[PDB]
Amino acid sequence: YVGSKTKEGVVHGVATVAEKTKEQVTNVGGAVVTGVTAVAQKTVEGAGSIAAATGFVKK
Amino acid sequence: YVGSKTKEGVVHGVATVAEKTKEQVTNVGGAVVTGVTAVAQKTVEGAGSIAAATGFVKK
Amino acid sequence: YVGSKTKEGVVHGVATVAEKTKEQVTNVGGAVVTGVTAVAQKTVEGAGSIAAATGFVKK
Amino acid sequence: YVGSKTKEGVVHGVATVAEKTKEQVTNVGGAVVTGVTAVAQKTVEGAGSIAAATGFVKK
Amino acid sequence: YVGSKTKEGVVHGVATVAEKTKEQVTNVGGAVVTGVTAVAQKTVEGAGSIAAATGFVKK
Amino acid sequence: YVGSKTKEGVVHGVATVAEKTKEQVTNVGGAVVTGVTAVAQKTVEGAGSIAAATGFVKK
Amino acid sequence: YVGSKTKEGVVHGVATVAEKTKEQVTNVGGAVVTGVTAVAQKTVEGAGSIAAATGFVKK
Amino acid sequence: YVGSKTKEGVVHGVATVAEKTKEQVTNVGGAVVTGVTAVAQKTVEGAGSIAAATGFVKK
Amino acid sequence: YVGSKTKEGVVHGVATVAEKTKEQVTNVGGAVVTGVTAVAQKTVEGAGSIAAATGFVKK
Amino acid sequence: YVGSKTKEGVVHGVATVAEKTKEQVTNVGGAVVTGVTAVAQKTVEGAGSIAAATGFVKK
Repeated sequence: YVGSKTKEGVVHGVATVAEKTKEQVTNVGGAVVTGVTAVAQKTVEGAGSIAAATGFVKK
Repeated sequence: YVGSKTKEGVVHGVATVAEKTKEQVTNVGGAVVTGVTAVAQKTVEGAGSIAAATGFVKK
Repeated sequence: YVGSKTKEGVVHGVATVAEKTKEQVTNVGGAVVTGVTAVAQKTVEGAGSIAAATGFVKK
Repeated sequence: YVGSKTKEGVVHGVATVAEKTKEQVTNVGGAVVTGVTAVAQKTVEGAGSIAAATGFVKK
Repeated sequence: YVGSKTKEGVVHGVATVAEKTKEQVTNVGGAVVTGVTAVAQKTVEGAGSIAAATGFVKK
Repeated sequence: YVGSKTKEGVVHGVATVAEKTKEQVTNVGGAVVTGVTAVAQKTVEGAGSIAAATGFVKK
Repeated sequence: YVGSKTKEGVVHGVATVAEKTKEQVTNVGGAVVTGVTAVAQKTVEGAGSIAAATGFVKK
Repeated sequence: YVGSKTKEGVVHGVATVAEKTKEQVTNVGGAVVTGVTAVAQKTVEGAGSIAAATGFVKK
Repeated sequence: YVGSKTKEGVVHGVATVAEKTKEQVTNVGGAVVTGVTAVAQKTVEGAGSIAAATGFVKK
Repeated sequence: YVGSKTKEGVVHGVATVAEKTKEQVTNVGGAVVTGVTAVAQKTVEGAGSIAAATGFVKK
């Protein structure tokens, strides 16, 4: 017998509740990111980014 | 016998509830990202990005 | 016997409820992304992006 | 015996409920994306993008 | 017998509740990131970043 | 103006998911009740009972 | 103006997920009740009972 | 203006997750009640009982 | 202006997670009650009881 | 202006997590009650009891 269970980058038992949650954003140049719940990813090469915000990259 | 279970980049047991949740965004140049729940991905090459916001890339 | 179960980039047990959830967006140049629930993807080459917002790329 | 189950980029058990959910968008140049629920894809080459918004690419 | 369970970059038993939680952001150039709950990822090469904010990278 | 909204005995926003849920019952005299999800009733006189089990009423 | 909202015996925002949940019952005289999720009722006279189990009422 | 909101016997924002939860009951005379989640009721006269178990009432 | 909000016997913001929770009951005469989560009721006359267990009432 | 908020017998912000919690009961006459989480009730007359266990009331 051989058994090799293996999980990587996983999110499984999640329960969320929200009520009467007002929210307001006002962007005037640049970036905004809000409310990123229960995500998972796996990337082998390249950059792996979750909810990343940059302002204007000017050159 | 051989058994090799393997999961990568997974989101499975998820339950969410929201009620009377007002929300308001006002973009005037740039970027906004909001409300990204329960996502998963797997990318082998290239950049893997989830809910990423940049302002104007000017050159 | 050999058995090799393998899942990658999966989202399966998901239940969501929302009620009386007002929402308002006002874009005046740039980009907005909102409400991206329960998605999954797998990309082998190239960039893999989920709910990504850039303002005007000007050159 | 050999059995090789394999799923990639899958979304299967999903149940969503929404009620009296008003929503309003006002684009005046640029892009808006809203409400992208329960999607899955697999792309082998090329970029794979789900709910991506750019403003005017001007050159 | 051999069994090699192995999990890396995992978030599984999570329950969150929020109520009457007002929030307000006002970006005027630069970047804002807010509300990043219960995420996990695994990246083998490249930089792995979760909820990272830079202002305008100017050159 | 008069407005009198009134609800009694109501169940409305409900989403359930179940998978690979084996179940087995073996009654040999008496009663069994199982799996009673999302029900509502209103009774003005008489007894109101939901998922009630008695063994043999012998006299 | 008059407005009299009134709810009694209500269950509305509910989301449940269950997976690989084996279950087994073995009654040999008497009663069993199992799995009674998200129910509501209103009874004005008479007894109101939800998921009540008695063994044999013998006389 | 008059407004009289009034709720009695209510259960509304509920999210539950369960996985690989084995369960086994063995009644041999008497009563068993198990798993009574998220219920609400309102009874004006008569006894109001939720998940009540008696053995054999013998006389 | 008059406003009289009033709630009685209410359970609203609830999130529960359980995993690999084995359970076993063995009744041989008498009563068992188990697992009564997130319930609410209101009774005006009569006895109000939640998850009450008596053995055999013999006379 | 008059405002008279009033809550009685309420349980609202609750989040519970349990994992690999084995449990075993063995009743051989009498009563057992176990696991009564997050309940609320209001009773005006009559006795109000939550998770009460008596053995055989014999006369």
